[PDB]
Amino acid sequence: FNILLATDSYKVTHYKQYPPNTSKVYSYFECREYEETVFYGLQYILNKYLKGKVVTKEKIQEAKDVYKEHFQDDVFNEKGWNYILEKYDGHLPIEIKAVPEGFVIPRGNVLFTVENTDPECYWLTNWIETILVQSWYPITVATNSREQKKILAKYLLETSGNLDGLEYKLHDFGYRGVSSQETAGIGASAHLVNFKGTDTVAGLALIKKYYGTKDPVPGYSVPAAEHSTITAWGKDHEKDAFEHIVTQFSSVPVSVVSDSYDIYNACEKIWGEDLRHLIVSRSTQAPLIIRPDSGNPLDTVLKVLEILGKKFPVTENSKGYKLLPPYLRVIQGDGVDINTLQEIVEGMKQKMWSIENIAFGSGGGLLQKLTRDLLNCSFKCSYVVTNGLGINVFKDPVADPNKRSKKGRLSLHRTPAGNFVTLEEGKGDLEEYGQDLLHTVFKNGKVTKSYSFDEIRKNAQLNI
Amino acid sequence: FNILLATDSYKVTHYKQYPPNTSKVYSYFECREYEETVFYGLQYILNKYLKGKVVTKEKIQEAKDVYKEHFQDDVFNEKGWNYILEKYDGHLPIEIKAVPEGFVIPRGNVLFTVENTDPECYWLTNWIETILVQSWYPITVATNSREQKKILAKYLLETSGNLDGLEYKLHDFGYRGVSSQETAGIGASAHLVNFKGTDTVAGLALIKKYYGTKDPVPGYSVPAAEHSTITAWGKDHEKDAFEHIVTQFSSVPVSVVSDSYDIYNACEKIWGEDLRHLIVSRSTQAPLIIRPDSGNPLDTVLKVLEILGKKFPVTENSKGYKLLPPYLRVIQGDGVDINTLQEIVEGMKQKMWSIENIAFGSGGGLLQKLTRDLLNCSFKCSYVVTNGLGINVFKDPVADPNKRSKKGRLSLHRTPAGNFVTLEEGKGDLEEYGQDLLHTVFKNGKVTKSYSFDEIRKNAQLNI
Ligand SMILES: NC(=O)c1ccc[n+]([C@@H]2O[C@H](COP(=O)(O)O)[C@@H](O)[C@H]2O)c1
Ligand SMILES: NC(=O)c1ccc[n+]([C@@H]2O[C@H](COP(=O)(O)O)[C@@H](O)[C@H]2O)c1
Ligand SMILES: [Mg+2]
Ligand SMILES: [Mg+2]
Ligand SMILES: [Mg+2]
Ligand SMILES: [Mg+2]
Repeated sequence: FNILLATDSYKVTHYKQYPPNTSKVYSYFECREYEETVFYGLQYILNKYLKGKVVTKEKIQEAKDVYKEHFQDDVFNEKGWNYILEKYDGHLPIEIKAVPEGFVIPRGNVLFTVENTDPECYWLTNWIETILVQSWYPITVATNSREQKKILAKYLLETSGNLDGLEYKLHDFGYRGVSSQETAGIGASAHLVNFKGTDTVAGLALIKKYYGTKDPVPGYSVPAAEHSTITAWGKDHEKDAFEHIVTQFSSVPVSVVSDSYDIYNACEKIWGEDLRHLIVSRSTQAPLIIRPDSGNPLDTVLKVLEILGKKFPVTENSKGYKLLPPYLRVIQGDGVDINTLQEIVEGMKQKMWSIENIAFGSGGGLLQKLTRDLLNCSFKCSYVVTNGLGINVFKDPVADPNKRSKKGRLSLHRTPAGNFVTLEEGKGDLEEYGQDLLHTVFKNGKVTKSYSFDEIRKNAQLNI
Repeated sequence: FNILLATDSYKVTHYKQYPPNTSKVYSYFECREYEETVFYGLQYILNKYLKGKVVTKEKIQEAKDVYKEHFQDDVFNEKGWNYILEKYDGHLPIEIKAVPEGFVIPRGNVLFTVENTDPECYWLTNWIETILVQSWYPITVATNSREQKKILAKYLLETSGNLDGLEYKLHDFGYRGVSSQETAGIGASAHLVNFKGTDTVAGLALIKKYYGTKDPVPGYSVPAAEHSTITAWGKDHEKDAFEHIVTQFSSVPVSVVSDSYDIYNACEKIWGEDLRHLIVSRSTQAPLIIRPDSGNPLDTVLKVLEILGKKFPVTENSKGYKLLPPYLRVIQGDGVDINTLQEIVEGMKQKMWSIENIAFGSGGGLLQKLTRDLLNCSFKCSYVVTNGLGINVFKDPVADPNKRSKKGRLSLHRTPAGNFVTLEEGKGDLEEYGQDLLHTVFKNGKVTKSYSFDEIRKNAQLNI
């Protein structure tokens, strides 16, 4: 990895475009005006990509050669990069201040700021915009996961009186559905800020290496069938498959995909009659989890629950809602996103089924079907020093007031009523609003403040 | 990287679920029934992740210890992985057959197949489903990019009578807007199958390392301003910024973002009047490229063109369409995806503006706002041998005939009319349709067939 090759190409040409005599460029990141965002993921980027000696004579030469062919022109700032190497031993003269990881902040507030600490490196603040803006992804995954957690909590609470097992109600199925192995790790780690169930193994080592937990691992799974392990038995032998599987995993929870041929037959006749004896004998800590995986997500869930409630003994919990026996549960892992998640729990509630009965798995909806536009993430320059004089800068496009950016040096504060405000134009210095919530997390190639994954989870907790 | 930790958790448990005495699992990938897909990107995965000694004693121990905590149980197949290490020196006993990279194949056809080459490793076929399914991403980027090239080619040909410069009409702006560095390189490389203009530098090294080109680099950029390089001058010095930048890059093309405050004033008064003398003196190989970046993408493009047409000498080309002078172009880089690209070129044509006048930049629309469900990409087991007996397997969910999978051993063939057909149930062996178009690309830890990026580009060419 070479940071000289990890920017948008045009930024290679920007040192020539700033006003002469500019000694400082100061920039900030926000989720421009999903009302609140979980701040998460900068720490990964700082450590993996930005810290320590990131410039070598070899990396300078490699970039020079690449850019000469890429632009068909010599535009690369070899002098500026050589300055960083000889003067700072390849360490970035940059200071980054950020809200603590896991913090839950309203839209349209400063989340982190970036500035150069040596006047020669004015061009470098925005060099690393590209790398840092990629923080949109763990923010957005963490925020969207936590929004699905609110929906789950609300409905579990209304239908059961408590939130037991909430952290296992939405399982990460997204490893195959994301764009790369690196994306898998990051996105899976962001989901684990809110939940504990994952099949995206990649998230585990990222957390262990960049954040840390007191528990041996941040995420857990259970044995579960796929269509290959059912269909391999042959079309007439679905029952044999089911029997073999629940018997292999008789004393842990086991999820068994039941829609290979006919989900409704599988529930009513195979589980419901032929194999019933192997189900009712199961432990409360070791249920069968029936998994549909096709059909209209809501209709399928409701029809599966209706079948199961006629074949197995159903109770009525203290809230008035129906509850399958403890050795029997359902997971809906097809077509699940924040919208369909809401539709299903509401549809369940209308039909008087407790949310205790159901869990969700989500792949693409959880980790891939998300863009930087969803929270309007944006990195902009708000302050420059030119000829020793600070000026407050910003954009304000005539046809889109929504792309207006903030002016000057910025700070984040608690308001008197306990909310948040971003102060502009250096007005945080007047100190009428308490301490800046932004902390220096990076300075001159060193990570200066770190959060464990346990503090992040605490910070991102629901109101509850 | 540890391949033993690069699968969906549940697959760690599958070796215990297949029928006893299973010696072969055979699986295939298709884009289930955008009617044609560009097959691209498997070779990256084969080289980066799958080839060579991928199993060590230390990787087996890492995974053993993680899985023990992750499942709270010993499910992990330590013996199976040890078998591979001892018997094959950690080389995977797997054969992958694939259509050539760059090939354009209709939906619902076999693209690659995976099978184990040692009966002991029957479980390994679907172990690596998760890693291989990630091929959806480069396939989908290359396909969607090529679909945009088709729209661009149509309207450029219609408005100008040729396709000159088509390969530079859609530029990759997506580095910051993807979910990771690895994704940026993969996606940017997929776009470069069709086009040559890119700001996502990560794409280049990926192509060089994994595919190779005749040319020193597979993609190119030009100098370009961003908002910080205009706004740093101060609201009242937008003209000074513009003058400095076009004069710094007076002999190469230069893109200048012009909507910091008022795109229409910038075009009509700053470029059109105050600085017009610095523009009309520019060379054909060094245009000024005006970049709007806000507003309704079509309305903004049409009004910018109308403004410039009144300030600059417009000609009418041989097809009857209006053409700005050759020192002056426009690039629309905000809000661009396949739908808005179509709307702008059609709206342009409607108002009699040649598509010569315009180029596009696209970030999230190009590399991020894409999922595995756009081409319905799916990896499934179709054939198994159990007790020396081969059986044709498949799923066929009752409530979704779209999820029906193919049966048995598969081959891809040319029809008598030169179309494509996927033969099922081993019927390729009858030889009524010529020879299988898949080639073994991986066998027993070695890449056995490879394509250069130049061959890929030729394969992926448009008809026209
Ligand atoms: N443990 C599991 O049951 C498990 C894990 C990973 C993926 N899956 C599969 O992934 C699919 C969901 O993918 P998307 O949400 O990306 O469409 C489900 O259809 C499911 O079959 C299942
Ligand atoms: N050379 C360039 O002008 C250039 C390069 C990379 C990104 N960008 C910016 O990225 C934005 C596009 O982002 P999305 O397409 O992902 O929304 C544009 O608004 C543009 O300002 C521009
Ligand atoms: Mg599935
Ligand atoms: Mg699917
Ligand atoms: Mg922009
Ligand atoms: Mg934008």
